[PDB]
Amino acid sequence: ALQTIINARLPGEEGLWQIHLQDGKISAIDAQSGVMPITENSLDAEQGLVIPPFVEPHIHLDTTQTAGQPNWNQSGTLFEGIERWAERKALLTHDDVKQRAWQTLKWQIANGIQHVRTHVDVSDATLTALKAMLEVKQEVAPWIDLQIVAFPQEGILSYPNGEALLEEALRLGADVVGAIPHFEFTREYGVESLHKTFALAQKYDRLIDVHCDEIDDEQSRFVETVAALAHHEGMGARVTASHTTAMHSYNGAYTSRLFRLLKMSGINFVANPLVNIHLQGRFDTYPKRRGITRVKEMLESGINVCFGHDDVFDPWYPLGTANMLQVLHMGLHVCQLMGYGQINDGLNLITHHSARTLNLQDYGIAAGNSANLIILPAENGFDALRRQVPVRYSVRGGKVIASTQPAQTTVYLEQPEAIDYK
Amino acid sequence: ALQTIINARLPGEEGLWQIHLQDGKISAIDAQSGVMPITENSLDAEQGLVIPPFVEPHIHLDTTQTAGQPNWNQSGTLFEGIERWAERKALLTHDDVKQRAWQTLKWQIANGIQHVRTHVDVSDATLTALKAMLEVKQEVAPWIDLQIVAFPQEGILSYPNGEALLEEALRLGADVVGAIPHFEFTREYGVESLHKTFALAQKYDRLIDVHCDEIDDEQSRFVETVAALAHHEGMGARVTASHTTAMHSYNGAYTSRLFRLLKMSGINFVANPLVNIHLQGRFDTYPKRRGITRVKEMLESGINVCFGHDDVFDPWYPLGTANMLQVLHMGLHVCQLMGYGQINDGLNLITHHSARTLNLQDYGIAAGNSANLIILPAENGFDALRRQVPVRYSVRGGKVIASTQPAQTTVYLEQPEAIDYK
Ligand SMILES: C[C@H](O)COCC(COC[C@@H](C)O)(COC[C@@H](C)O)COC[C@@H](C)O
Ligand SMILES: C[C@H](O)COCC(COC[C@@H](C)O)(COC[C@@H](C)O)COC[C@@H](C)O
Ligand SMILES: N[P@]1(=O)C=CNC(=O)N1
Ligand SMILES: N[P@]1(=O)C=CNC(=O)N1
Ligand SMILES: [Zn+2]
Ligand SMILES: [Zn+2]
Ligand SMILES: [Zn+2]
Ligand SMILES: [Zn+2]
Repeated sequence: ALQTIINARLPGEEGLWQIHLQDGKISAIDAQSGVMPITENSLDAEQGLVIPPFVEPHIHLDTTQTAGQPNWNQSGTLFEGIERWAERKALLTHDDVKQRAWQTLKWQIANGIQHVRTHVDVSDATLTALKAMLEVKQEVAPWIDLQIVAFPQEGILSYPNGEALLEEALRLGADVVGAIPHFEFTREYGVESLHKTFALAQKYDRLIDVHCDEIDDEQSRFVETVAALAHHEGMGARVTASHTTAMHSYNGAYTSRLFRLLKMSGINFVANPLVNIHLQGRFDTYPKRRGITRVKEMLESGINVCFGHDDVFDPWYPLGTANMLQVLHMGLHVCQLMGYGQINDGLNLITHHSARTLNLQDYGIAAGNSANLIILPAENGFDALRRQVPVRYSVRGGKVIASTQPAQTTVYLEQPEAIDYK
Repeated sequence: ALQTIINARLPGEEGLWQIHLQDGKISAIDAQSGVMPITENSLDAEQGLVIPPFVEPHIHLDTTQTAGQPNWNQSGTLFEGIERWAERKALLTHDDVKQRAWQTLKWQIANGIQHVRTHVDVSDATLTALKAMLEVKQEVAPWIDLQIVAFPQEGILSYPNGEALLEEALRLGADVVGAIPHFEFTREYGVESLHKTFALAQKYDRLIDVHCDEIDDEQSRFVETVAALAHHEGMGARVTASHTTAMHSYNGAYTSRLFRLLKMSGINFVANPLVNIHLQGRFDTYPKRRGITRVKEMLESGINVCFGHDDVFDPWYPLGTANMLQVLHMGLHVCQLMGYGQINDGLNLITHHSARTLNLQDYGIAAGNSANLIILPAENGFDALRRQVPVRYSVRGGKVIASTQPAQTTVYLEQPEAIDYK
């Protein structure tokens, strides 16, 4: 029964802090006069940084851990990835999906992630993975709040009974409506698919998260429809456009015009740096574009943007340990957000901005909130990112649900010396 | 009571000419045998060039003289200009609009302009500026024939009650229906907005003048809809596409295909060189595009194109004295219309071509026409343009309404010498 977290640093605050817990909530946050001694019912943050939990705003738990089954994505493209997945989707079972999803979820718990939005492919007359994931959501609830997106991987209009399958997924309980307009057979299907998506979200009162313009095509502008529909319906906060990698290739004048709408609409954006750097630029020879959306410009304009991992060992990404600091590291480099302050503030892109994207209400280190928080063995955001630190403790509802004993490195010179990389 | 203009040159004609006036009209035009002596009731053109009055086919009298109020357009872009104007539009009053409009109108009278088309922003639930401008039109009528365009600056579909406000502006008496399809939230709104514009123009029997593709976006092709709708309705002469700066960036094959429609449709084009050179190319680094529409090619194809000033000391242009020869000078340079004949014929782009754009019937130096004409202290169009001459006399209905006594320059060398720059 934890009553207190002691010796904690807080981003943008001086000195150490004590965090009081009561009935699974944060009751008070008080400055310390100095380093406090450990007491019973206290958790020692050891002068580490305390932040709300990491968020994964974009992952595919139904595809996770399937890379190479039955074939590998040779070209490393989005489009071959979808073909490889279709082969694997034909082999899906209820137990297979739950086993793989739980494998990745456990890594996420270990990595201080307590909020996860997973897309699940509902281009499947059996809805096997969707129904299994609805179960996983209930099973993992003590540790992770899981959102499920009904994601029509093969299109709403371009796949047999796609719209009916999408609606059935919502009826069954999916939290978010997805779409994939750039993968529809025609631009017209793409636009119409978004109208159907927004109509479904309003009918069932659900969130929207579109795989939007994930393609190096300067003519792929489905994002303007997503934002306009959100604005018309006054539902900006409930709407996310994921990827928008085509925006990397837009001319500047169109982008400037578009940004007015993006700001007015209030929609959210997700960039997925690990996967984007791998899948984008694949049709260039040299020079090769980076292919990540306009993260720097969005931040400058006060548009909410955040980072997801997207894929863990699957047809679209052969790596991953589901680590958000690793995602952030890649994102800061590729987006050239490399000023000291930008790097230090980077934690926001995998915490607060992502919580906003998921429309979370109970999130942040503040009195009255659930005691959901993590402790990093680092002095600040810059230090955590630079040293790629693990999560020392993850606390949920005032209980410890994960812990890492950090590695210990020693060099043997004229005498043994501990190395902290500081 | 002027009965005659004597000692006049006419474009493309030899020697001097006498212009007879009767009841505010031109009664006859007769060749002179030589220089005639001044007589009572005669106006001496002093061997200057006589042409019909200058026309301003595109200006914003509601925004004129507001640059820097309350803030400056820092980026020098169309899009920031609109944001700055929105701030100023919130401060508009009836007297403010009339005072500023009249300030610029007086400069125009002084500059030999007797026909003016002003756009007025009707994205305003109060229609303050539109109603004030309807009054100004009546007040200035003895000196300038003013056309008012109901211009939905913030979009027809993308602004609250935009369509109803646009229709109310026409009901109140606006001469021309405007639109701004490239500023609408989506391409679909852009296209639909033009359908609504043409429907309104047919319902009220009005002209159309669209701010069309004023953006460095090669995908901005609203001009083809404007031309197709005009062609379908058989109303080409009544339709104008302003700016079309995106055409500067089109590929050549599409442009060739498009030009067939532009010619068949018979619509008019306005280019605005002073403003276009300033606002366009702002999203390029280097090299930087010029950004003016395809004026040279239009002229080669017999498509009617003309030049406007667009803005005078406002959020989109920090300069101006409302001078059409200055506009022409910029246009000839940027469009590279720099052959001797092209420069000499340049006056057409600010007289006859513009009169056609405004659909004027009573215009030109010909017997039976109103005695509306101006006198330039120049030998021909080339001379007028090269020396940037003022207007010596402006005559309207056979009465002098403006006059300039030209500057006199002297250099003091071994003796005083007059300098005429010839
Ligand atoms: C390591 C990992 O991949 C497997 O863990 C087993 C697990 C068992 O689910 C129990 C459920 C809540 O009723 C989840 O992890 C353990 C619990 C305590 O969190 C999921 O196994 C999936 C099979 C049964 O298809
Ligand atoms: C210099 C300029 O900016 C102001 O001129 C005053 C002017 C007075 O209007 C009289 C009207 C026809 O009833 C127009 O110019 C004079 C006339 C003779 O042409 C316009 O003033 C606007 C105010 C009253 O909000
Ligand atoms: N890269 P990603 O987000 C993963 C799976 N399917 C997609 O279409 N895109
Ligand atoms: N440059 P301009 O013609 C002037 C005002 N408003 C516009 O949208 N364009
Ligand atoms: Zn089951
Ligand atoms: Zn995805
Ligand atoms: Zn009034
Ligand atoms: Zn204009």
